[PDB]
Amino acid sequence: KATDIYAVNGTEILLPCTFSSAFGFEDLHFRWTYNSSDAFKILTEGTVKNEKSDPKVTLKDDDRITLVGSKMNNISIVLRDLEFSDTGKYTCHVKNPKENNLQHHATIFLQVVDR
Repeated sequence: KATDIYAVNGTEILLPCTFSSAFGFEDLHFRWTYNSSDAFKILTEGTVKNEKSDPKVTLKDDDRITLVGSKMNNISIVLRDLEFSDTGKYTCHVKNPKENNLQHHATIFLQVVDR
């Protein structure tokens, strides 16, 4: 379900994205987006060759983003050095073209807090 997470300005936060497949996959694609009322950003995208391959990133548009590393079902991201402006809606999308399947994980609302 649409989930809220709170993080303090200047710290880092892990935004999770967990995918399992019943019988594996080939050529998975993923995308993380950010939404506010006045901006949309594609944060990072990449591919996963199969269920025992590591994700490969093909787009990163903020150097404060890293993919967590392993558990071969993980396209979670860590966003470091949080700013006021990072508050908003983060969504992980996973596409399985061979199965014409597209999974939108529940949007995460990140609230960056001072006090």
